[PDB]
Amino acid sequence: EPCVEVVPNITYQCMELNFYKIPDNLPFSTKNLDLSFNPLRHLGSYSFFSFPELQVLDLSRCEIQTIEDGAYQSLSHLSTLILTGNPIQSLALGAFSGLSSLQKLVALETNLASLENFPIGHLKTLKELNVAHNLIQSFKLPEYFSNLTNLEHLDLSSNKIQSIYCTDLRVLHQMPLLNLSLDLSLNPMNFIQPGAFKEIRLKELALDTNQLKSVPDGIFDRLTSLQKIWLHTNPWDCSCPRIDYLSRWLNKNSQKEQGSAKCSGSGKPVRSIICPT
Ligand SMILES: *[C@@H]1O[C@H](CO)[C@@H](O[C@@H]2O[C@H](CO)[C@@H](O[C@@H]3O[C@H](CO)[C@@H](O)[C@H](O)[C@@H]3O)[C@H](O)[C@H]2NC(C)=O)[C@H](O)[C@H]1NC(C)=O
Ligand SMILES: *[C@@H]1O[C@H](CO)[C@@H](O)[C@H](O)[C@H]1NC(C)=O
Repeated sequence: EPCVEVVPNITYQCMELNFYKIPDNLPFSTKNLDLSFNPLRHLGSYSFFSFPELQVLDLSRCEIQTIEDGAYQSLSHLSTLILTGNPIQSLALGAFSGLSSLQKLVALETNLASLENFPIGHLKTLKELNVAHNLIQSFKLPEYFSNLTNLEHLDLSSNKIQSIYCTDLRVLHQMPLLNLSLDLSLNPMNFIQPGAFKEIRLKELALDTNQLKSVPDGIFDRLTSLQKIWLHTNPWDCSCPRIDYLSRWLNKNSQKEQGSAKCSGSGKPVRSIICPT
């Protein structure tokens, strides 16, 4: 059965077997399938009909370029789907149809340019969405996010986001509350419109290694749910009183800040700056 049997009728390692399609010489009760590094090129409808028992499918670096409507139509118990490294250049509006139990979607490096046309509007069970390392330019969350009521982890790091406007998180208002861990680090971000995190419950915020020089006063006021924040490796402008707010704040919430936001030029910790009144 060319793939390796990690666990009888359960787990198999088919990576780098030079497959052009999904194998059929595997038990139907399979739960974990790793097909990474196989030139699959395309995924038509019912490409996993002979695996209605899957829960974890790894399709990393499979050279997949398109996924037709109902490609995973069968897979009703798939929990984790890894598509990392695939040069996707076409995604059917029903490409993810059939995944009624998907909790973790990993789409690192899949030429994603807009969450707008990202067909995940029907995945209510989605807990983690990792779309880091992509071409996303805007942080404006599509209104279909109001349907992803279980989403507790969102990674948009290493994309092309330049700023965070008040409208971006609009949708997160007209929907249920939840512990959302947001990662927006490693972005060419240099602006954050005032009051963009109000009424928004955030557990963790990652804004490190961007292009931020300053942040609106009171940007992190009512975030009692906040536990971890990253702001280090940013060209912070510590002139006064422009840096007054962030100074005191980061100084009070010291145990929350991971790493240390430093002043450009001096390299002085922003937390240890005191602006005269
Ligand atoms: C992985 O799946 C295979 C099925 O292809 C398992 O082997 C099969 O085991 C069943 C028993 O569950 C055997 O079927 C029948 O079992 C009854 C038990 O009462 C017995 O009375 C019958 O005579 C008959 O054996 C079947 O023969 C057998 N087939 C194979 C593969 O030889 C295998 O055990 C599974 N491995 C794991 C993960 O346990
Ligand atoms: C969930 O959101 C999608 C996207 O707008 C919508 O089509 C659907 O009716 C909503 N409810 C369901 C059926 O999940």
